[PDB]
Amino acid sequence: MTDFLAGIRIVGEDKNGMTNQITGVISKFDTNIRTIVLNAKDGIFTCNLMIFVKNTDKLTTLMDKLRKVQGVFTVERLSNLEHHHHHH
Amino acid sequence: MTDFLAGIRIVGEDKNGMTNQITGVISKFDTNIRTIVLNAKDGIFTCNLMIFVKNTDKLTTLMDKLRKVQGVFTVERLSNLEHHHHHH
Repeated sequence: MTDFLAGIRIVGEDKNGMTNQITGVISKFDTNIRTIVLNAKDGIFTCNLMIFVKNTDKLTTLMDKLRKVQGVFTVERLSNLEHHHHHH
Repeated sequence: MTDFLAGIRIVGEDKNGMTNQITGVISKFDTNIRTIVLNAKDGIFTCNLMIFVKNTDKLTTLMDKLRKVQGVFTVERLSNLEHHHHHH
């Protein structure tokens, strides 16, 4: 009701540590991770975070928390989700 | 000096914190996350870890580290991978 499944997408440079620190920061959030897909390809990584929030302001707040990492250049919201029968 | 892309499959009960702690433990490893995919289905969640390891012993050790979690009941190795990693 007040809660909904919110989505985030993080694209940053694939360094020996960034992929670890990024999802680490995510795992220590206030909310519970129901889905997350990070893949480092070619030289960049895209970490798609899926968590439940009480409001949109909560979602925009997480963005700023992720933008604290200098290695990341894109922190964006996922309006259209990948959540349906058969996920891969 | 060997090093291969090792995959791991973790299935545990979707609890208030498990999904967070599980990937949080993963970030603590001596290896860089190349791909991580966590998703909950029906009261359960499956997290797939994709990382690099020098030796198969280094990989079996990661299992034992993940198997320390009471909320998890399956910790397996992903042999058949969709990771077409080549040069053109």
